[PDB]
Amino acid sequence: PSLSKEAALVHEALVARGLETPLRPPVHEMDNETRKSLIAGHMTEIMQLLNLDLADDSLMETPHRIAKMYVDEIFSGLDYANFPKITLIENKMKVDEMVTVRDITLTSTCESHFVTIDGKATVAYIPKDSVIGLSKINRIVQFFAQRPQVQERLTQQILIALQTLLGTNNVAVSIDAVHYCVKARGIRDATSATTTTSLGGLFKSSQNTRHEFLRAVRHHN
Amino acid sequence: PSLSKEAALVHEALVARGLETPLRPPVHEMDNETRKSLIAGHMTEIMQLLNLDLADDSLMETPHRIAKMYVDEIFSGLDYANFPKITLIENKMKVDEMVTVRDITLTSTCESHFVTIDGKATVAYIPKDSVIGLSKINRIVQFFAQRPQVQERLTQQILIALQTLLGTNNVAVSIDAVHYCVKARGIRDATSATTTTSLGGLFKSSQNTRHEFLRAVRHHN
Amino acid sequence: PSLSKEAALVHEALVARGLETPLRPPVHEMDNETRKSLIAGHMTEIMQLLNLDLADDSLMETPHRIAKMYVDEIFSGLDYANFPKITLIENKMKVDEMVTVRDITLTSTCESHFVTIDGKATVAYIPKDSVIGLSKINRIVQFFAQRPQVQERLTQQILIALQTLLGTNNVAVSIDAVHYCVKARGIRDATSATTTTSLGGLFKSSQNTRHEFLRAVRHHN
Amino acid sequence: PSLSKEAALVHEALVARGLETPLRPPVHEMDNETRKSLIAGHMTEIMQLLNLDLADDSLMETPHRIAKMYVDEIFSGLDYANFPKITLIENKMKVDEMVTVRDITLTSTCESHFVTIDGKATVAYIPKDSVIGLSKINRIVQFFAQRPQVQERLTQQILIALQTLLGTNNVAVSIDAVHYCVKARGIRDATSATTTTSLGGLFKSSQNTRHEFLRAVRHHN
Amino acid sequence: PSLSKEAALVHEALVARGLETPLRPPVHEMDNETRKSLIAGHMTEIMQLLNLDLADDSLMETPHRIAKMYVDEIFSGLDYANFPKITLIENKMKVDEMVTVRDITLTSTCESHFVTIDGKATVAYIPKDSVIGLSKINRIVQFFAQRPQVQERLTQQILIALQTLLGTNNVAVSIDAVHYCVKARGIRDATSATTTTSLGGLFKSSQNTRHEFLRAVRHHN
Amino acid sequence: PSLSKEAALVHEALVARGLETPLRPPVHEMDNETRKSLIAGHMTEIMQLLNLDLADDSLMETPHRIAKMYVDEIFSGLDYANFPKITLIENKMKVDEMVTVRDITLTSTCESHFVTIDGKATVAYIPKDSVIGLSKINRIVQFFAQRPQVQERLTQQILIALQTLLGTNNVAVSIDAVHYCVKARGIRDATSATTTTSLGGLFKSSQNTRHEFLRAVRHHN
Amino acid sequence: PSLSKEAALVHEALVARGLETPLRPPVHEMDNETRKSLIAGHMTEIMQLLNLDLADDSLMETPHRIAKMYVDEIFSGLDYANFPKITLIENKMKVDEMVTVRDITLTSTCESHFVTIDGKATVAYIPKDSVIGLSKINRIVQFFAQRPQVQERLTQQILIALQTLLGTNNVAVSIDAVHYCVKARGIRDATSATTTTSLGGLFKSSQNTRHEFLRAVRHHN
Amino acid sequence: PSLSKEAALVHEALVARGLETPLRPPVHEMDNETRKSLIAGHMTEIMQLLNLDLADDSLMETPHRIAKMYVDEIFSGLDYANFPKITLIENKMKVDEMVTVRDITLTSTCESHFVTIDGKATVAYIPKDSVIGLSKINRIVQFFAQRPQVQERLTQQILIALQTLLGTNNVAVSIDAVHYCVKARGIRDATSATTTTSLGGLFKSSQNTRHEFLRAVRHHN
Ligand SMILES: Nc1nc2c(ncn2[C@@H]2O[C@H](COP(=O)(O)OP(=O)(O)OP(=O)(O)O)[C@@H](O)[C@H]2O)c(=O)[nH]1
Ligand SMILES: Nc1nc2c(ncn2[C@@H]2O[C@H](COP(=O)(O)OP(=O)(O)OP(=O)(O)O)[C@@H](O)[C@H]2O)c(=O)[nH]1
Ligand SMILES: Nc1nc2c(ncn2[C@@H]2O[C@H](COP(=O)(O)OP(=O)(O)OP(=O)(O)O)[C@@H](O)[C@H]2O)c(=O)[nH]1
Ligand SMILES: Nc1nc2c(ncn2[C@@H]2O[C@H](COP(=O)(O)OP(=O)(O)OP(=O)(O)O)[C@@H](O)[C@H]2O)c(=O)[nH]1
Ligand SMILES: Nc1nc2c(ncn2[C@@H]2O[C@H](COP(=O)(O)OP(=O)(O)OP(=O)(O)O)[C@@H](O)[C@H]2O)c(=O)[nH]1
Ligand SMILES: Nc1nc2c(ncn2[C@@H]2O[C@H](COP(=O)(O)OP(=O)(O)OP(=O)(O)O)[C@@H](O)[C@H]2O)c(=O)[nH]1
Ligand SMILES: Nc1nc2c(ncn2[C@@H]2O[C@H](COP(=O)(O)OP(=O)(O)OP(=O)(O)O)[C@@H](O)[C@H]2O)c(=O)[nH]1
Ligand SMILES: Nc1nc2c(ncn2[C@@H]2O[C@H](COP(=O)(O)OP(=O)(O)OP(=O)(O)O)[C@@H](O)[C@H]2O)c(=O)[nH]1
Repeated sequence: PSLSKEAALVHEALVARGLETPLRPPVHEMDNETRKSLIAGHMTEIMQLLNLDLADDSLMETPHRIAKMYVDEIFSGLDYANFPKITLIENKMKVDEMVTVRDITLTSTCESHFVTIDGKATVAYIPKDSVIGLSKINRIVQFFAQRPQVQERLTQQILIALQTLLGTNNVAVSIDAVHYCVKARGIRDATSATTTTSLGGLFKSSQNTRHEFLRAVRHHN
Repeated sequence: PSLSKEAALVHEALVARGLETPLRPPVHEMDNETRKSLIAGHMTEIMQLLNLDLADDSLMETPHRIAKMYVDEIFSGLDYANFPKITLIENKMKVDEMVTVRDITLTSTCESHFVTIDGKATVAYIPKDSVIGLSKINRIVQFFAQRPQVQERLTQQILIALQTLLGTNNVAVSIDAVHYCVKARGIRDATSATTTTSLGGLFKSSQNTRHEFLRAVRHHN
Repeated sequence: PSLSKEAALVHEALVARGLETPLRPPVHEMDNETRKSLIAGHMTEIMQLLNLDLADDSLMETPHRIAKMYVDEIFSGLDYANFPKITLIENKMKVDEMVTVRDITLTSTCESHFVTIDGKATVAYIPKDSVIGLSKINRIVQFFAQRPQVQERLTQQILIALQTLLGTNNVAVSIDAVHYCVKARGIRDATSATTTTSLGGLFKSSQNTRHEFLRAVRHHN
Repeated sequence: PSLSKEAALVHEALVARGLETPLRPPVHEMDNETRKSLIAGHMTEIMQLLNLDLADDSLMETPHRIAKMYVDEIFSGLDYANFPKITLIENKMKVDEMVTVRDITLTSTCESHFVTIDGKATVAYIPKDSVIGLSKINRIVQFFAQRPQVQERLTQQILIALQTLLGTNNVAVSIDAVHYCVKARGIRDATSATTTTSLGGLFKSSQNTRHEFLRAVRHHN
Repeated sequence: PSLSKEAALVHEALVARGLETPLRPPVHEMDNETRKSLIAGHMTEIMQLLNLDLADDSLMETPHRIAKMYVDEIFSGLDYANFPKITLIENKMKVDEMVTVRDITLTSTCESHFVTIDGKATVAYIPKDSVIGLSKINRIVQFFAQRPQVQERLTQQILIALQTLLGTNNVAVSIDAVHYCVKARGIRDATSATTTTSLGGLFKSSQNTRHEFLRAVRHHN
Repeated sequence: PSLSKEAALVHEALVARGLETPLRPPVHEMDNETRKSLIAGHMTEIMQLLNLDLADDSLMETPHRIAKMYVDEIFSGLDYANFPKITLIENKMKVDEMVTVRDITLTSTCESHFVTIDGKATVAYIPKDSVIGLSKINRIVQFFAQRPQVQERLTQQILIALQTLLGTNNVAVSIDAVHYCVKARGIRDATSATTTTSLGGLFKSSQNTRHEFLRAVRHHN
Repeated sequence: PSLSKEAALVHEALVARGLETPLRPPVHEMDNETRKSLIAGHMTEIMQLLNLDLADDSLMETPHRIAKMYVDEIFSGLDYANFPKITLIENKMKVDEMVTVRDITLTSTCESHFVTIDGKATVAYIPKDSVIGLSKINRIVQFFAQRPQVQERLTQQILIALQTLLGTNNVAVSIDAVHYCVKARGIRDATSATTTTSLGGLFKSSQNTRHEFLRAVRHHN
Repeated sequence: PSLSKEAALVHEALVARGLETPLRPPVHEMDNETRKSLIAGHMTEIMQLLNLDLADDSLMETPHRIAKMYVDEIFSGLDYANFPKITLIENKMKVDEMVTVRDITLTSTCESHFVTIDGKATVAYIPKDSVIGLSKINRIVQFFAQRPQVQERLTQQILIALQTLLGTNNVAVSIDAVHYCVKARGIRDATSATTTTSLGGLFKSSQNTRHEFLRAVRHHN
């Protein structure tokens, strides 16, 4: 009937470190539909200001599609009600070596221009008492990515979230991404990409562990 | 003091073919600055509906950046004042074989979701009386690309525009593109790409010519 | 309050050609939850027959996960209530060249062993009166794929469905896939893959069009 | 007339470490044929709940094929009667440098969804008194792989089994795998892969050794 | 009404280190058009000295094109009026790990022959109190690149400029490039490329930090 | 004591077809040295106009280098005194199948901006009475490339030149190139390339021969 | 006690077609050892003319090594006593489709400069009454390759020899090679390669057969 | 009127280290033309000993071509009058990090068999007081390469020459090459290549510097 234990813990953990995405507390419990109608209205206006003919079949539904996309899709991560269900199992295997999930599909939106960020994450962790379900790592990366973002902040949030859930600081996150506000606009750099890393526990502390992780990052197909 | 001879011709040709992007005639000669301020206003409202903290340094200038992007950047192609300066030379070389410009960078926006379209175009033409300046082919592709688009329409527009400018129907246009409204959202298909082609003159009529062009399309790096 | 016009038409079209997947009409309007509890019960038994310790945290929820996966996920295409919302726009562009969507992600299950089929589809069509929304092609391929399948049948169903929706026989479908019941079991062939094609209208009729499509099939990344 | 010396030793070692796959002791010495018939029965029921027409030629033998697959194929590793015949030779060569077998085909099933796990293992060991037959390394990996698994556990099992058989703790195991329960369903991440490692003896203790092994891991074709 | 605080600061810092490109102070505030007409005249003479027929439509506008290129394009970085607008945000994320922007498109001209330098830059920095906008790193690299250059000096300039702007010495710059004065002329080495690096702060001091950066350098596509 | 028979014939043939690069007849038999001194002076002026400090060691010799480059280097192809020594052998082998030389290095300069053109040529011909020395094909391509060029013209010149020298119209020339005036400036398209072809004799006439050649063109490494 | 039946027939066929490599009949039956001593002496003189210190251990044996190489190695194909032993089997399989041996290692020496030619041959034939041993095709290519060659001639020679041996004109030979007299000297083109083909029977006559062969040529690894 | 200051110093340095290629001092100041005529004669004899028909147009000029090649081409590095003109600039940039020129085209001849050596050199140095012109590094590599060589010696020679010229011991040279006397003859190993390195100053002394260099060696295209 509310946020899960994990959603709450992770959110609290992020607020405490001052890492939460700039979001304002629920000012009014207004149904999403009203938000979507409102947003669509604004988009109708913007399109009119761009002199686009909204009468055309190809543009007619765009304001509603954009509203739905903002509220229901690309920024779904802002609502913790969409936080992934987390499942863990006892580390009976007694695994004390890192588990790495590489090339995680990452789709995000840069907050400076509200434009596509296309990337891939690599997450590693040394299991302590529990082993997390592999897909949950993918879902967590994707939860934070479905928000207007700053890559540097995104990498931190995923790290903190995982540390919190796994009960260990021994987590490492790395994200490699192409920002379309850099690529298809402005400086229009067709080839560059940005890499950001957030190292936890031994990944930070131990150069041995650190470089094992870093060496593993970016392995072509 | 107005649109170039070329911009006027191309625009006319497109209107004649019913190919123009759904744009409404200049209802009011209002300076771009007011449109940008009004659009920025709407974006501000939208971000507030999304509960984003516009007081944050990273989000504070977003509404302005987006308004500037829509009006001055990604949709610059909607304004024929931005049409490329066309330069040609006499076909003294008597070239009667196609000239092909492959892998032309193409950055566009889909009009259904106002999301990134990342593509590459391949354009070929058989010189009649004139040889067009190479970069002009790239600029024309980019001119029509910088608009809310439907890839199928975009391909048509580039073909007509080039036929008009080159004074020959023997032009062929092929665009291969990734639609982020397909890739990073909805069906979320991380691998697909869409190919559209517009064949004219001999490229449509002559199977020999047609397949020479088609075979040439898509040559890895 | 029922199936959409398109879902109905497509289903009727498939039944008429005898191409429907072997599915029995709704014998009882029993809620999915009962089906899932029933299926989970069966899976509990099977696991017990395999002497697996369902008391272990890692196996405890498997019967429920499998039930959910069968009913709600991997065979969701069996229920036309899950048929994609189809959107089309007038072919005002007057496009009379084929539109190809290549490398469509295809995830299916072979009906002989209920094992993973991992593939990619390539769909082409010559627009007649309408142009279909690009993602709808991806969603249609995926609707039929989320069913116990025989690749040869799958390719036919997608073809017929598209022809029906697009109002044209000029459609071509090609699927390239790896069957894990061939790869990870039995003959254990680690390298082979199967290609199946269903050519419609001109794709069948015209060798010119046919080979243009076939030549386009399979383009590495 | 029973399990080999090796199968017995390895099984004991695994039980000792609490590493055995959740399997219950032989409650009844019932012939595989009855289990297969009962499992096939349950699959029949499931397919009927999914409304599949079992009268169809393609679906008619499915319940039998699945029962045979579970009992005799994909889970064959659960029965130590299937343990590989181990052959070793005297380390007369006095090899005191690691021997590495890379890219070992690995086909497994995740126990959470009973779906395909497609992977590759890399195994290294420093010969003490004996040199193991190369193919035995592959067969052992495949022995534990043919079971409902948790990749983290699987890696542990292979390490212990090999240490036991080789009489040395100096063994290292690394598995890279694609989980179809992640890729073709749920989060549906088409690009990620999971890497797990189990380091023993010098591979754990000696950083020089450890990194020699880690550097060697993942060498494209 | 003059240079930005940033442009001034960067220019001062470069002059202080004796790193500025050999440029003479504004001897006369003469309008660029005069320079372009003067340069165009010199180019006209040169072409005449080469016996090129400036009457030809293809050559006629060359003197004016080269003039425009030197003054307005390829050497635009010589004028700090063209320095990029820098944006930074508070490092609230508390990022204390390097941020790397790789494969930055770099287009320069060698000062020895005024011929094309085609290259790519990799820049990394450890955020201190502020996080710079990603595109700014790209624009800065390009600002200094659009000048007659010596690759060794160019790397130094970008390093110092970034250190100045970021307020940290923890910055690293690496550039890999092809010099057409080497490739398409003289020794005509079609295969060589040159790599230069400029390490600051921890990138120079800490071998751990240094090699992390160096390892990251050059990652194919 | 003058131009070779071949140099004369080729030059004549090109003038006849109106294919010669826009060059004016020797107005004065002035030694290259004074042309170099004058060009150097104009360059010194240009650099001064750009405010470059010619006192610097790195810039001091630039004017001389650029003068030496224009006169003695990059445009050496304008002087038929540099035409390659042609050697042929009797086609005693009776070869009546095309001989193709692919991936011929081609370094040229666009005449619109006097910038680098980096490309590769593919030449094929059907030997009639004589077989040409293989390197001569490379030298001829390079002869015409070392000139201010228009790619479309360059291809034409190599075709006529070779036909003349081989005494057969059965020659085909294809050039693929990157124009730095398009890549590193203006539209700044980092990915495009231009392909031009000049087909003679059977390569023009016979579609069989034509497509054998065209298929052959562009074979990666 | 002399040349094999095949060596004789092949040599005869080549002489008839005027395809033999310029070799003079055995003027004197002088033992190879004397030729080597004479050749060695000439090389000793040459090296002295080059002022090389033959006293040095690294140069002392060179004259002998070069003599041995010319006589016994690189030009062994000049002596038909080195012709490969040919083995054929009855075409009981009734194969009437081409058999293609691709990527045959080919090492030759150009006769213009006596410098390395590195290439690969592709041979196809339609079996008539016999099927030749696969390795014999490779040995034949190498027989003719081990001679001072002209690639165009070499291709002809292999074709004729094979037709003779196989008793069919339906043979096709293609050779792709890098000539070091072009690459490491003179024009010094580091990227070009030459392709020659010799098509017989149906490969020449039938465009269907001809293009099946040509399409097959050059398949990367 | 004699050898340059650099040619002298370099030659001296090599003699001091006993690294010069086995060359005898100018016994007689005889014009190259006579050497070529003498060498040509010896080659004529050799070819006659091989029974080659020098009357043939393809072989007639070979003796002259080989003479010209030995004297004027492939062994030009033996004469210091061909030493490259060296240009350096003041290290005003204060670069104290290595500058690396990778993939330098290297064409040599092995002295054991006077056969092609195809390789690539990688040179790095830490600038002390001067920065050398980039192309000079390539010209130096090629100066020493154009001699009858021993790869191990060649690598040493380039290292010493560069240290001499740059006035620093901090130079590193690495060469990767294919010897045709190994590949196309004798053992006929078609896949092997040899790698030699010469490390000076810090490249030898500092493992940090040494491994930064080694890691940089061999970067595919
Ligand atoms: N550090 C960081 N910067 C980002 C990110 N997304 C966008 N940016 C940058 O934030 C900045 C926005 O700068 P402004 O100068 O305010 O807007 P702009 O003028 O449109 O920027 P330009 O792209 O350089 O044209 C740009 O430099 C963007 O590239 C991100 O995730 N992290
Ligand atoms: N033909 C065509 N369709 C496009 C293009 N860009 C976007 N579309 C499609 O236009 C359609 C929008 O359909 P709607 O159903 O109206 O919106 P939606 O529900 O968000 O669509 P889904 O992406 O399928 O979730 C989608 O199928 C888009 O993929 C384009 O360039 N051409
Ligand atoms: N044509 C076709 N065959 C399929 C498909 N999926 C699975 N199969 C095959 O259908 C057959 C099942 O054959 P059976 O012989 O009944 O079962 P099986 O003995 O387990 O088959 P083996 O895999 O050969 O061990 C196999 O040959 C499967 O490879 C599909 O989509 N199309
Ligand atoms: N650690 C680990 N987890 C696995 C493995 N195979 C599957 N899993 C995960 O175990 C978990 C099952 O979680 P549940 O939440 O119980 O099932 P689910 O809701 O279908 O999970 P989703 O895939 O996230 O939709 C998933 O996160 C799987 O990806 C494995 O080998 N190791
Ligand atoms: N260190 C360095 N050298 C450069 C750069 N750009 C060009 N050069 C070199 O500066 C030198 C110019 O030398 P000069 O001998 O004065 O001119 P040049 O005779 O045309 O030189 P060659 O190219 O060797 O023919 C060459 O060695 C160029 O390769 C650069 O960025 N850095
Ligand atoms: N057609 C053909 N020509 C070859 C072959 N091997 C070498 N050649 C060429 O035969 C010619 C020898 O020409 P010459 O002009 O007599 O000697 P050269 O001056 O040293 O030739 P350049 O390499 O152009 O410097 C060159 O053009 C070689 O590239 C071959 O197999 N076939
Ligand atoms: N056809 C052809 N055009 C060329 C070639 N080299 C350069 N060009 C083009 O010739 C034209 C010069 O056009 P102008 O408009 O006169 O000069 P510009 O404004 O600097 O051109 P932009 O490059 O578009 O900025 C450009 O479009 C160049 O890309 C060539 O070989 N062939
Ligand atoms: N170290 C070194 N050896 C070389 C080089 N070039 C050639 N060689 C070798 O020097 C040796 C010549 O050996 P010999 O035994 O005198 O002549 P050979 O019998 O023809 O040698 P084989 O190639 O083994 O048939 C060979 O082993 C060559 O491979 C080089 O650059 N460095």
